[PDB]
Amino acid sequence: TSWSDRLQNAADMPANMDKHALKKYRREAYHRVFVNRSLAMEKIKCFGFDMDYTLAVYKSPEYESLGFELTVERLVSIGYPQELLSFAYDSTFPTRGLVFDTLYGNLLKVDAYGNLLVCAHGFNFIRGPETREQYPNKFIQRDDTERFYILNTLFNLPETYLLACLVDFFTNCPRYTSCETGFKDGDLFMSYRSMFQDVRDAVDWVHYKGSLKEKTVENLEKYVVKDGKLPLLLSRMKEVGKVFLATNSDYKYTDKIMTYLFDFPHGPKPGSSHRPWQSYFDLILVDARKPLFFGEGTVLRQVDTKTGKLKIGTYTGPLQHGIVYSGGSSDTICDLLGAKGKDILYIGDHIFGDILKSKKRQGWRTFLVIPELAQELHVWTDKSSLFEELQSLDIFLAIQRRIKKVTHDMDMCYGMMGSLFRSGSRQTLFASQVMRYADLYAASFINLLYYPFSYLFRAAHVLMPHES
Amino acid sequence: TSWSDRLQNAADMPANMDKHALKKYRREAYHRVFVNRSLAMEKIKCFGFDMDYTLAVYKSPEYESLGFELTVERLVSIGYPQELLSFAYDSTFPTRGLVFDTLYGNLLKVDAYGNLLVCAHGFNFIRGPETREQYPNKFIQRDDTERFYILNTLFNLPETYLLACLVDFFTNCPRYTSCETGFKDGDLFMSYRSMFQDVRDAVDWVHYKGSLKEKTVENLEKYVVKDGKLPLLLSRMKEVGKVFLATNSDYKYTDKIMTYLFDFPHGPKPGSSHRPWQSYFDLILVDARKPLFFGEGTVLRQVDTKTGKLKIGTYTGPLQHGIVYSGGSSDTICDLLGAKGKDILYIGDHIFGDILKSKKRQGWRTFLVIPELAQELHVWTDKSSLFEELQSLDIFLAIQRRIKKVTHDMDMCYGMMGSLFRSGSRQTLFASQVMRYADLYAASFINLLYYPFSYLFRAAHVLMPHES
Amino acid sequence: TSWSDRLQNAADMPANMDKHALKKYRREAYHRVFVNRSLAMEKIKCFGFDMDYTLAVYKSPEYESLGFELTVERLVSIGYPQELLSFAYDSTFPTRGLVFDTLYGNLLKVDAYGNLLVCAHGFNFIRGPETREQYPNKFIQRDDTERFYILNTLFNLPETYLLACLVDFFTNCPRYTSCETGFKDGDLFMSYRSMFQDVRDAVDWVHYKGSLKEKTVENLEKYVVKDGKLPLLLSRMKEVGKVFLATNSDYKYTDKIMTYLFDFPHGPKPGSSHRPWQSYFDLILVDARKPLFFGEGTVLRQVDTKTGKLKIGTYTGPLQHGIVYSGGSSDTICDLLGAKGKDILYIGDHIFGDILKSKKRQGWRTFLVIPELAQELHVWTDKSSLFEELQSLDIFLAIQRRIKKVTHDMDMCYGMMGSLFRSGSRQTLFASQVMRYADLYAASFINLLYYPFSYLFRAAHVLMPHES
Amino acid sequence: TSWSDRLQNAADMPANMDKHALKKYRREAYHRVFVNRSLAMEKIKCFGFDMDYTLAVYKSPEYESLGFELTVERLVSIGYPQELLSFAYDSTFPTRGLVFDTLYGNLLKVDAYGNLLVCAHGFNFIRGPETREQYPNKFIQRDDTERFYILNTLFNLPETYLLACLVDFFTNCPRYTSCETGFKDGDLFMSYRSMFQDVRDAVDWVHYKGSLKEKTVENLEKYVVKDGKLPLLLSRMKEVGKVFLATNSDYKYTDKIMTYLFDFPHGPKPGSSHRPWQSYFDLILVDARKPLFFGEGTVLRQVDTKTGKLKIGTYTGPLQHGIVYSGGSSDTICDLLGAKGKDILYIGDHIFGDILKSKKRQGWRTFLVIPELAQELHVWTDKSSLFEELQSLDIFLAIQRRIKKVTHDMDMCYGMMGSLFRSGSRQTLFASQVMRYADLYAASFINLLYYPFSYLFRAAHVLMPHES
Ligand SMILES: O=C1c2ccc(S(=O)(=O)O)cc2C(=O)c2ccc(S(=O)(=O)O)cc21
Ligand SMILES: O=C1c2ccc(S(=O)(=O)O)cc2C(=O)c2ccc(S(=O)(=O)O)cc21
Ligand SMILES: O=C1c2ccc(S(=O)(=O)O)cc2C(=O)c2ccc(S(=O)(=O)O)cc21
Ligand SMILES: O=C1c2ccc(S(=O)(=O)O)cc2C(=O)c2ccc(S(=O)(=O)O)cc21
Ligand SMILES: [Mg+2]
Ligand SMILES: [Mg+2]
Ligand SMILES: [Mg+2]
Ligand SMILES: [Mg+2]
Repeated sequence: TSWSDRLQNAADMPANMDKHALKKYRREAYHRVFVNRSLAMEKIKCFGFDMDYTLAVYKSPEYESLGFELTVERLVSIGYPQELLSFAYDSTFPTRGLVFDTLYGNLLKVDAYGNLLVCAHGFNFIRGPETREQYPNKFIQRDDTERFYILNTLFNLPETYLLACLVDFFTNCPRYTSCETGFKDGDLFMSYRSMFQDVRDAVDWVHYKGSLKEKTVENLEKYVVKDGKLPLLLSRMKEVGKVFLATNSDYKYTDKIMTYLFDFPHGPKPGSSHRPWQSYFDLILVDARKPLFFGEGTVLRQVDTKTGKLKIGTYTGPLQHGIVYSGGSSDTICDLLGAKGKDILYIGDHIFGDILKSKKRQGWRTFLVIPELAQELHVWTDKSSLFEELQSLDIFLAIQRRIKKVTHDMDMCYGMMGSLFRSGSRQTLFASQVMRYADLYAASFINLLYYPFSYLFRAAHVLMPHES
Repeated sequence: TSWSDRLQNAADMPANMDKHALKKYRREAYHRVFVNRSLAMEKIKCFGFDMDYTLAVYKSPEYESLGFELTVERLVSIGYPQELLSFAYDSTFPTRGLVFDTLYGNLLKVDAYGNLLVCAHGFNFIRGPETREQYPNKFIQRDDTERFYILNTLFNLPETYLLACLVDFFTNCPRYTSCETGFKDGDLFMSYRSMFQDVRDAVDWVHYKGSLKEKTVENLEKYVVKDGKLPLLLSRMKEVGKVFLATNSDYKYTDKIMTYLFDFPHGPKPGSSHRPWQSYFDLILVDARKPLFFGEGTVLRQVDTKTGKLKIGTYTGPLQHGIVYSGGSSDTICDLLGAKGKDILYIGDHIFGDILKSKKRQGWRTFLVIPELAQELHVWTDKSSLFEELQSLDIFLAIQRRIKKVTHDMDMCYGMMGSLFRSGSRQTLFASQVMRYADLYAASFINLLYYPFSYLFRAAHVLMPHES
Repeated sequence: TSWSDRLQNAADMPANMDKHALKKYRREAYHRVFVNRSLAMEKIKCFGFDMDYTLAVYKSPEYESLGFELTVERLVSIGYPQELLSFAYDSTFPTRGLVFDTLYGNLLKVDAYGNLLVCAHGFNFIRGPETREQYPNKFIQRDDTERFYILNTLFNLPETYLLACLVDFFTNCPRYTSCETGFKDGDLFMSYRSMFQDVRDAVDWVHYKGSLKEKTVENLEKYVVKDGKLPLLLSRMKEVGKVFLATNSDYKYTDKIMTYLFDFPHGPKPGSSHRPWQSYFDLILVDARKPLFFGEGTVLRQVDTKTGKLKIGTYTGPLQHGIVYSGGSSDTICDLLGAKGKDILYIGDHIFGDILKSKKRQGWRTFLVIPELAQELHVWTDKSSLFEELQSLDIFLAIQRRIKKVTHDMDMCYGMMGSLFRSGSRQTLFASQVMRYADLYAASFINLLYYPFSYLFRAAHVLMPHES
Repeated sequence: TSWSDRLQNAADMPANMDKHALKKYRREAYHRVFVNRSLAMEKIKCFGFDMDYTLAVYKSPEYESLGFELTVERLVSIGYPQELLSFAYDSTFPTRGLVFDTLYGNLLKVDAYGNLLVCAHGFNFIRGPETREQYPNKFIQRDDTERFYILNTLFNLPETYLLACLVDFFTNCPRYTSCETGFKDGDLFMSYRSMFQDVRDAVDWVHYKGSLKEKTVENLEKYVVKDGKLPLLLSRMKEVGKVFLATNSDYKYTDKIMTYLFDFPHGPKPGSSHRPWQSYFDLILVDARKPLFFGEGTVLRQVDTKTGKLKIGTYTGPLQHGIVYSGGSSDTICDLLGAKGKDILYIGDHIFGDILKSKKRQGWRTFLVIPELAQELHVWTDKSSLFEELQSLDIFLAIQRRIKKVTHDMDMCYGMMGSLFRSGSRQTLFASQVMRYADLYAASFINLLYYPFSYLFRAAHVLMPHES
C-alpha cells in the first residue's frame, strides 16, 4: 500500500459537491491544500497545467519498474554485463531529491545548504566519521553541477535505485577493482562519472526512442491514475477563468494520455455529454521545453492536429478556436491570454522547471503537486509521537546517541532514504525549495476542488529574530 | 542622532566583564546577538574578520558625504554639468539594498521574489497603478544583472542618493528632454544605463585612484569609530582559538586603519602593554578579492611589510610568525589554520561576498554585521504599536486604504526608502538573505563579547505547513 | 562521363610496377601528385587515412541522388509539401565549397577574402549590380558562422542542390509569398535560416538514423569505387613505415566498407593470399570526431570487434595486435605510434577537419584528396586556350564586357556553379585553402603509388614583392 | 645608421612634383609601393589613417630606449630587483613579430604554420636538436593564445628586448634557481608566465598612466619624424576624395602629435598659408579601439575640442564641419562618408588590428606601413648574392651544414633575431600575413606621393600547382 494506491483510492469516490461536506473533506490532511504564501483565489484568472505527474499520475511501483527494466535492458543492450538483468526495482529504497556525487559514486541526501544528512554508497549507508574522509566538512558545493547531479522528479526514481544497484554490483564483483572514483577491469577503467552518464543516456533513450511510451499507452489502467473529478475541476476552473496546458511532452503522446484521463462515459459530472479533452482548455501548448520556456523560449509553432506533425515555419497568427501550439514561451501564454503573471496559477510537479523557474523568472503564482505527500502523511501521523519525542530530546539538550538512534527509527518508516522533506529534525533541500518557491502545495491538484472559488489561502507573516 | 552615533556611544563605555552584568547587558536589544540557525560557540575554532564596515566602522553621515562629494566632484571633473556641485548628501533618503533599474532609471525596493515594494524615480515616489505601465506584473527578474544593479553595502549609500539626485536633476533641467530610457540634449542622448555606469566608474575611481582614503586617514576620529572593547574581544578570541583577517583592502590602507583601531594607551584591557594590531591575528590576508576568494581565489602572494609592496612571485612556504598574505583563497586559510569550514565563524558586513558566498561555497559559519540595526532597533520599539496595528488590520481582513496609509506612516519613521528589512508588513530581499545566509547577526560583532565562550546560540526548528 | 567514372577507369587497370613505366604514368596529370610545400617522403614514418571519400570513394551521381532522394523523402515525411518528391538530383548544378547565406537564401561562391564571385538565388543567377542591394560591398564576413554555412565536402553536394531547389520552389509557388528573408504562407513564416536548418537536420538524420548506410552496403558496386591497387599501396606503405586509419565513421559501417574495398580474390598483388583489411593497419581508430580529434579529443575507448559494440569504460592499455580504438585524440596516435607530427602524412578529403586542423593544430603533414580534380583536369586542358585568352584580356587592360563574357563561357564548361578552384581569373576560398593547408594533393591518394619511396616532392620558394 | 634615420633622410628632401622625376624616384626601392593584390587608385574614394607609427613615426632607438627605461623603472618600482636598472636597450637584438612562449620563457621566431625558425632563451640561441626536448615536433600551436604571446608592433620592441633581459638575468643570478617553467627564490616561485604578465602590465602602465607621452611631447624633435611632404600628400588626397583619421590614441595626445607633424611655416607646399591639422580631414575619430572597432565598435561619442574631455552621452547627430568623434565603429565611417568598403584605403602599421581585421571583417582595401622595411631593404641588396648563394645550395640538393651556416651569416646582417620577413630561405609568420592581408605595403605611406592618382597597382594572378 504505497502512495499511488492512496490517490487511486481518493480518485475512485465521486465528489460530494455540497458546500458543508467539502469544508469537512478538506479537513483531513490528504485533501488539504497547504499554503506557503497567501493567495487569493478570487484573483487568479488563468489556471495552467503540467501533464506528466500532474494531471496524469503514473501508478507506483508499476511505472517505476517499467522505467527501470527498460533502462536496465538498454544498458545491457549496449554492453553492460548480463547480471544487471537479474536486478529488480525496489520501491523502498529511493527517496526523491537525492544528489548523486559523480566523483565518488555516492547518493547523498542534503539540506538547503548542502550539508550531508545521509550518504549511501551502493547500499552501504556510510556513518558519520567515515564520511569525513571524502567530505571533510560534511558539505557539498550544490552549485558544482559538473560534479553533482540531483534526481529531482519522479521520473528519476528508477535511476536513483539503478545507480545504487550498479555501484553495489561492481563493488562486489570480483572481476572489477574498487577505486576512489570508479572501477578497474584489466585495461578498462570506468569512473562513476561516466557510469552515471551512461545511466542518464539510457533513461533518455527509453523515453525518447525506446518503448516506455509505447508500452505505457497500451495498458493505461495499469500505469495511469484516472479520476472522475478531474474533468469536473477543469470545467469549474473554466467557468471562472482561463485554463491552459503547457507541457514538455509532444502532441501525439499528450493526446493518448489526455484522451484517457477524460475517457469516462460522461462529461464533467455524471449524466452530461462527454466532451473531448481539448474543449477543456483555452490554450494548449506542447513541446514546451521548460525551464527554457520560462526564458527566451523557442520559436512558436502550430501543431497540425490530424497528423500530429508540426506545420512548417513560425506561427504568427492569433489565438483561434482549435489551434494547438508547440514551443514558444511563457510570454506567449501571457500575451495570448491577456494575463500578467500574478494573475496565473501554474500547477505542476517539477520543483525546478515548473515551480522555481516560473516564480523566479516570471512572477507566476505556483501550485506544486507532490504525490508522495499522500503516503508521507500517513507516516507523519502514524508515527507522530516518535517525532514529538525527537523534538523533546533536542530541547533537553540545555545521550547524543539516543538522538541519532530515534532519528534512524523515524526515517526508516519512510524508506531506506527517509522522508522526502526531512531527515530526523533537519529539513532537506527539497523541503526547503517547496517552502520557498511553491506558494501552494498538495498531494494532488484535485485538492483544489474542495476550496470555494473565492477562498483566501492564508500563511502567517514571517518575522525576523530581532523583530520578535 | 543616526546609527554610527549609537555605536560610538556603545563603544565609549568600558566592558563590565563581571558574568552577571554581561548577561544583563545583552538583554537590551542593541547588544543582542540574533540567531538564524543554531551555533555552538564551543565548536568554533577560528574567528575570521572583514575590515571595512566590520572592524572599522565608518561614522555616518560624515563618511557618506565625503564619498558623495568626492564622486560628485569626479563626475563634474569629467564633464557632467556644474549644477551637481550644489548637491548635498541627504542621509534620510537612501535605504541600503535597493536595486537600480538601468532601463528606466528607477530605484526599486523589492522582496525576495523581486516584487515591487517601493519605486522611486528621481525623488518622485511612483504610486501603485502608475508603476504598472513599466512593470506590468509589479515584478523584476532579479537574475537579470545586465539591467538591475542592487546597491548592497554601505559604500553604496552615496551612489544610492547620487543616482536619485541625477535622475531628478535632469528630469527637471529644461536643457534636457525626458525619454522612457534616458535624456536627450540636442544631439547627445544619455541613457540611464550609461548614466549609471558613469556613476559606478566614478565611485570606483575615488576609491582606487582619488582622494577618499587619503582624506580619511588624515582625520580618523572624524570618520572611524574606535572602541576599547575591540582589542579585548580579539584577545579573548585568540585565547580559545585562532583569529584571522581576510580583507579586500590592500596592506598599506589596512595598516593605517587597523593601527588606529588599536591606537589606545594600553593593550586588550586598561593597564596592560599596548601590542601592535598584527599580534592579534594568527593569519593576516589582504587583497582577498571576495567573493572570488571563496572560489578559485587568486595566486597566493606574500606582503613585504616594510615597503607594503608585494614580494615577487608566488608564495609556496608555510605559515610563519610575522608573514602577511595577499590574494590566495579560502582554502589557503583552511589548510593553513588546519580548519574545515563549520569550524570557522566569518564575521563581515557584505551580505553577498562575505556571507552568502562563504556559506554557499564553503560551508563556513557566518556572522553578519549590520550597522543600521542600531537605529532600526530604536525605531522598531519607539513605533512598536504602530506595527502591531498593521498586524491587526491584515488580520481583520477576513479599509484597504488604511493598510497602505499606516504602512506609509511606519516606513517614514525609517527614512524615505523605509526600513532595511521591510516595507510595511512585507519583508525585503535583504531581510530575506539575512535570515537565509547569516547564521548570526548583530548591530556590531562586539556584541559577541557579552556571550560566554561556551554559549549555545539557539534557533527554533522550522516546520513545513503540512507538518504543523 | 563525370569524375567517379574517371576514377573507376583508373581503378580498373592493374599497376605496371616497372620503375620507368611508373615515371611515365605520373606524367599524365590525372595521376600526378601536386605539391604545395616540399615534402621528403623518405622522412614520413606513418601514413594515416580517412575513409569516406578517401579510401572509399562514392560513385557519382548515383551516391548523391541517393542522399538527395533520402533527404527529400525525410523532409516530406516531416511535413514539407508533396512537390519536393518530384525533384530529381542534377549533378550539373552544385560546385563544392559554396557558402549558403541563411539570411537571404542565396548560394554564394566566394574568394578567400569572402568577395562574391557568383551569387545564385534559387536558380536565378544574380548579376553584378543587382547583388549590391543585399551585399553592398560585394563581400561577406566569412567568420560570421551564425549566418553563413559553407558546404565543404562531397556529402554536402545533395544539400547544395537541395537548397537551390527549395528556394526556387517556394519563390514560384503561388501558395507562398516571397520576403527578403523567407516565405509567408498565411500565418506561418518560414525563414531561409530555419528552412536551412530543416535541410541540415534531415541530412544528418538520413546519415545517422535513416537508410543511407543500409541502402549503400547492399549494393556496394553501385555506390563505391573498388581498386585493386589500394591493397598494393597500403602494403607498400607498411613495408617502409606505419599505417593507420582514423575515421569519423563507426566500426560496423567501417567494417562493411573496408571489407569491400579489400574484397578481391587475392592479396596486395595478383596471386597472393587475400588478407583481411585490418592486417593492413598498425593502428585502427574509429569514432574519431574530427576536428575535435585534433584538440582535446574524446575519451579513448576499445571496440569489441565481435559485437561491434564499445567495451565499457576507458581503455588504458597499450597498443596490442588486434585492438581497435574509438574516439581518443591525435595524441593517442602520436604516443602509440611513437611519432611526432612532421613524421606523419595524413591523407583525407575534408579541407577543414582532415587538412586545415591537423596542420594548424598538430604540425602534421597533409595530403588532400580531391575527387573532382579528375574531371576538372579534363576540362582545364580541353578548354586551355579559352583560359589563356582570359589571361590575355586582363593583360591588354593597360571591352570589360568581353572579360565577363569569356569568364562565363569558361565557368560554364564546369557546371552551373563553375570550377571548384576558380571563377574566371579569380580563385575560390576553396582553392585558397588547398594551397595554404594541403602540402600535397591529387585526384586520389592512389597517385602515391607512382612515386618512389624516397621521392622528394618539391615546391618553389615563395618571394615577397619587395624581394623580387 | 638604423631605419628611422633613413625615413628622416627621405623626409628631409622636398618633393620634386615634376611627373618624370616622380616616376624615377619611385624606381629606387625605398620609395616603391609594393603590391600584393591589384588595386586601382582611381577607385579609392576615402583614404583613412592610423597615427602612431603611421603618420607619426617614432625615431629609433631613441623612442624604444625611452619605453624600455620607463618600463624597467616601473618594474623596479613595484619590487623587481635593482639590477634591472643597469640594463640598457639594445636595438640589435629584437626583431618584430616574435612569439613569447610563457611556459618555458623562450622567444620564438616562427613561420605561418608555427614552425620554429629561431628559438632564444634569455640570450642563449638554442640550436636544432636541443629545441626538441621542449618542442618535440619543432612547432607551436599558434592559436593557443593563453600560452603564446606574439609581439607584433613596434611598441613591442622594448618588451621583446626586456623579456630576453629578464630571462637571462635570473638564469644567471645565483639568488634564483632555474626551473623548466620559471625561477625559485626560497619560498617564492616566479613563473615565466606571471613574469611576462608583469612586463605587459608595466608597459601598459607607462603608456596609460606613466610618463611616456609626457616625456615624448616635450621633445618631439628627439622622438618623432617630421616630413614636409606629409601635408602635401594629405592635401592631394583630399583633392580627389575623402580623408579620415581613425586612431586608438585619445584626443589630447592625438592633438599634440598631429600639431607637430603639421608644424611648418607653410601649408601643403612651400609658400602657402599654414592650415591646422584638422582641416586636412573630412572625418576625425579617436579612441577607436581597433580591432573591436572593426566589429561591434563602442558607443559613438563627440569630443569637446576645447577641453579635450568627451561630451556627455551618445552622439546621434550628423557629420558637421568641426566635429570630432570618439569610439563608434567602422560602420560609422562608412555611413558618414557614404562609402562601402572597397572604396576605402586604410593605411596603418598594425598587422592585426589595422590590416588583418579591416580586410577580413569589412572588405576594406589595405596599405601596410612597415618602417623597418627601409633598413631591411639596404641589407637585402647589400647582401643580395649571399641570399642568391642560399638559393643555389637548396637547388643543388637533388653539405646540409653549409646551408645552416650561410643562413646564419645572412640573418646576422639583420640583427640577432634576423630579418623581419624571413629566416634564411624560410618566410616568417609576419611575412606571411603581409602578403595575405596587406594589399599594398611600403616603408612609409609617403611613398604614395610618387604614384599618379589614376595609377593601377598590379600583382600577378596566382596559379595553383595543377594549373601550371
Ligand atoms: O539546471 C538545472 C538545475 C540546476 C540546479 C538544481 S537545484 O540545486 O536542485 O535547485 C536543479 C536543476 C534542475 O532540476 C534542472 C532540470 C532540468 C534542466 S534542463 O536540462 O534545462 O531542462 C536543468 C536543470
Ligand atoms: O555578482 C554579484 C551579485 C549578484 C547578485 C546579487 S543579489 O541578487 O542581491 O543576491 C548580489 C551580488 C553582489 O552583491 C556582488 C558583489 C560583488 C561582486 S564582484 O564584482 O565579483 O566582486 C559581484 C556581485
Ligand atoms: O566550424 C567549422 C568550420 C568553420 C569555418 C570553416 S571555413 O571558413 O570554410 O574554413 C569551415 C568549417 C568546417 O568545415 C567544419 C566542419 C565540421 C565541423 S564540426 O561540427 O565540429 O565537426 C565544424 C566546422
Ligand atoms: O587577439 C589578438 C591577436 C590574436 C592572434 C594574432 S596572430 O596569430 O599573430 O595573427 C595577433 C593578435 C593581435 O595582434 C592582437 C592585437 C590587439 C588585441 S586587443 O587587446 O583586442 O586590442 C588583440 C590581438
Ligand atoms: Mg511534471
Ligand atoms: Mg565589509
Ligand atoms: Mg572524408
Ligand atoms: Mg599604428
